[PDB]
Amino acid sequence: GITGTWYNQLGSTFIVTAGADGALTGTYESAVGCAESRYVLTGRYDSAPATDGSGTALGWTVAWKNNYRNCHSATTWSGQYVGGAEARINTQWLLTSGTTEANAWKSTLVGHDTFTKVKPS
Amino acid sequence: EAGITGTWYNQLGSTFIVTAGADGALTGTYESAVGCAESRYVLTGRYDSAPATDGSGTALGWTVAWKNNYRNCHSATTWSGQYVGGAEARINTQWLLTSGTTEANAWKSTLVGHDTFTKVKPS
Amino acid sequence: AGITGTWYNQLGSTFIVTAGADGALTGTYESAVGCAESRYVLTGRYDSAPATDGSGTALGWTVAWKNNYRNCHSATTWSGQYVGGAEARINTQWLLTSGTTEANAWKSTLVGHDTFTK
Amino acid sequence: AGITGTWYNQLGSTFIVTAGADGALTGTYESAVGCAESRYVLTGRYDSAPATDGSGTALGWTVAWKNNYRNCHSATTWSGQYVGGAEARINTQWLLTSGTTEANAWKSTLVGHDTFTKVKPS
Ligand SMILES: O=C(O)CCCC[C@@H]1SC[C@@H]2NC(=O)N[C@@H]21
Ligand SMILES: O=C(O)CCCC[C@@H]1SC[C@@H]2NC(=O)N[C@@H]21
Ligand SMILES: O=C(O)CCCC[C@@H]1SC[C@@H]2NC(=O)N[C@@H]21
Ligand SMILES: O=C(O)CCCC[C@@H]1SC[C@@H]2NC(=O)N[C@@H]21
Repeated sequence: GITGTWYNQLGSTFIVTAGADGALTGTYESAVGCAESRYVLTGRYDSAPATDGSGTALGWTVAWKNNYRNCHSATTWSGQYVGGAEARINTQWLLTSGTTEANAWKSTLVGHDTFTKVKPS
Repeated sequence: EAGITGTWYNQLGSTFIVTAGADGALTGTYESAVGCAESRYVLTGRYDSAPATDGSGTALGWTVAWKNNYRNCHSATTWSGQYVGGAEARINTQWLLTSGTTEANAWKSTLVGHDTFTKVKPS
Repeated sequence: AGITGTWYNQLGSTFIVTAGADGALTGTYESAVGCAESRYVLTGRYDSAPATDGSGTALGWTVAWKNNYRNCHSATTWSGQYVGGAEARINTQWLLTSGTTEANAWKSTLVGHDTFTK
Repeated sequence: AGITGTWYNQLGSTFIVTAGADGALTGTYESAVGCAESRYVLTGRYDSAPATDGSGTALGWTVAWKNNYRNCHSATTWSGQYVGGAEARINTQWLLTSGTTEANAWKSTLVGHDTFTKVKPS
């Protein structure tokens, strides 16, 4: 149930296909930051999750370069898909910017995004 | 020789074998020296294929879902960081390891850490 | 009067805090989850002269998970910001470090996020 | 406990701490980087009765980045463990939250890792 169009609390759009091989492929469009238009994503998910009520572990990466704007940064989301009547993907993320060695201590932002198939309002 | 493409090792002795594609793709295998993992796991990721021209590192990230034919750990790790070139080439990362959990156990689903990768084989 | 009070998070944990004029946070934490049993000492710091443009007040605190009931050999730090008003919130991210052997240090630290309501 | 003293991280920042009998950490922090200027107050907690199986001692502390010289409208928390041995170490991960508007809250928090030893930089 991972395949589809997802939205987070910021109103960003996460369009993803979950392949039989455990691959995630798609596009991400951020409502915030330096990003402009859709960016390529790739990731992985557990294609045979536990059947004890546990969620399905997954992660994906966006490098923030496309033909519109290169932000010289990359975000990875790590989380789990939680199935049901109102499906959710709950994630934590790390956004690393390319920095000088002197500035490496401030290279990485951390946050958390929750994704639903309904766009928040 | 120089570049992201190659075989990398972290401080734990894990092996990260990666090819950096022309269009920003990272593809390869990861073998962890620690945890539930056994043998090689598929990785995919992305990197900035046109980094800044001011001495900055190259932003990148990748994911391993910890399922292969040896063991399924029902977990996934993402590494986010940057590649630093030169004579002491590094990939410096922070990571998030999320385990599949029940909703009641979700608060303790995610480990955080940091891995530094070098092309030098451990001694 | 804003930060000072009793707060609950999404897990149902209880956060009792006094924000002093000197920038100090002092109080007790009781977790709804995990190894912890009963109230634990907290101490922390907050920006005692924040911006008023809609910007939150930066803060953080620590609990070492040792009391007379259970010693969990762990500590959590919460880092975040207080947002004032009738629906006041403390929005945090946290790091929970367990005492580990050097071999297990790679899996010493859990990360998460807690939102507190007054 | 071995925690009490002056510690230095990989950035050259100075961490002057006292570990009290009641589990308290008190002292000052001076960052070599960022908006911070001069010494800032810290407070924290540590496990005053750790395991005896070779495990580290869990601890954490907070600095709010306000002093008489500069207020950065930010706060860092370090969470980690003290590791005894030939060269003692405090290994930490940290979260640095800046006061932001609601619309900017997604980019409020930096994450990193600091390792402290008692070796003064030369
Ligand atoms: O500003 C940049 O460097 C690129 C855009 C980053 C947007 C971040 S990624 C994590 C968070 N979740 C979102 O949907 N957007 C922000
Ligand atoms: O135990 C698991 O759930 C799977 C193996 C996790 C290994 C982690 S990933 C982050 C860290 N870096 C490594 O090289 N290994 C550990
Ligand atoms: O299990 C332990 O080691 C001690 C209790 C940890 C409880 C954690 S702290 C962060 C999160 N927020 C809570 O209110 N409880 C959990
Ligand atoms: O820039 C600020 O907002 C205040 C100074 C932050 C300095 C950070 S705290 C984490 C890291 N470790 C250090 O010693 N300095 C930086």
